[PDB]
Amino acid sequence: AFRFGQLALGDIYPQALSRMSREIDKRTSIEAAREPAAVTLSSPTLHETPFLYLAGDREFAIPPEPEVEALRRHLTFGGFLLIDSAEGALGGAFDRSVRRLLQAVFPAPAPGLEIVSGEHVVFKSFYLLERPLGRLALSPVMEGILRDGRLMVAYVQNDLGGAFARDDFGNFQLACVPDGERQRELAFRMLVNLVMYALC
Amino acid sequence: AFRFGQLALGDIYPQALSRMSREIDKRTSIEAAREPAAVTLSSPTLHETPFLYLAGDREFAIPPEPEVEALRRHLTFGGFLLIDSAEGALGGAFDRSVRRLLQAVFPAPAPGLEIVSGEHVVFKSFYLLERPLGRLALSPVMEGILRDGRLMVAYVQNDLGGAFARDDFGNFQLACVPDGERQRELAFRMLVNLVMYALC
Repeated sequence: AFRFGQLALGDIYPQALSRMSREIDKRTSIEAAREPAAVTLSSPTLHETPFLYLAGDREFAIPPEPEVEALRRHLTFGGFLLIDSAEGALGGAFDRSVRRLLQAVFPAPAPGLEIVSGEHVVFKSFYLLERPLGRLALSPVMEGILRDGRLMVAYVQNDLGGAFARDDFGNFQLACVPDGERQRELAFRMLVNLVMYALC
Repeated sequence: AFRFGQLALGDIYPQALSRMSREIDKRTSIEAAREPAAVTLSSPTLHETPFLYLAGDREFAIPPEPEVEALRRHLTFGGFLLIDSAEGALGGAFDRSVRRLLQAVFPAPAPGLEIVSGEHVVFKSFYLLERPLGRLALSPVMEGILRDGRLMVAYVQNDLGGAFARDDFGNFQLACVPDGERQRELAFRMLVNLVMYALC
């Protein structure tokens, strides 16, 4: 069964990952484990979760060199990192930390964060999509890091996890802005596409 | 300018009332004050706000007799009370407190809480509506207290205020369940109808 590796660097939406797994199970033939694995970059078993997920809404420190190198190797040898900002606006403390992190993982002149083409196969890897919608729709594009056309890192500032967040009563908690429940569905599809792309 | 009297008995959605006023200003020719008045039932100037608003999500104590009588008189002499549950499910601690309050205000054999007819003019007092939607859609009906066909108290368990709640970035905060932004608009219309009914 597919299992997210939840990378913990500094739980905005308790149980959003579990909800992401449930959607992968309903929507696809992939069996997704309900409980993500909480992982750190110094974990000896980082490799057990090819798909890593990093969410946040504030600053986090650059990890130490062996951890940066563990991440670099994880990605170059076939893993995937989804970075998902919950900050609510673009270009805040989390964004600044993300950019510094990825500069450490892939120093120039290596490929760094660039805008992902709307023609990239990630946007048609399960659902047919156009842009990376989340709870928000601020950014019209996704950023990422490519290696030989393969997306190794996807960075979404539009808050995918917030679309999945639920209240104490089992309902969706947060509004998707501006396009509502239609947008929430497109966010769920974006997440499924990222997982199916990374796995296949 | 119309001004809500916010009745404070035990601020779930900071600034939801201000947002309600802004909607009355955009949507109608009524000038609505941005700041509601925080009022208590022992206030000598209770009468200055014919429209009272009571929201909550937990128990509150029955007010003392002079306060119960102040409310009784406020309503019988032409005022209006909107009671709006934010609890997230029906029939919780707030609901129990509401029912006890209204039993004190209007002892049997006086008319008490009853289901408001979908044909009542409140549902067509500005917008054409069918049912009292809020953030939620649990209850298919509105309850209220009538005097000679006039609605003096409206009680909505579907959380109107939660539809108006905004985040720190000026967007709608909470999901409307199950029917999304269409439902949010119907909630906003329900609030406008209640105000216009009470005023006209």
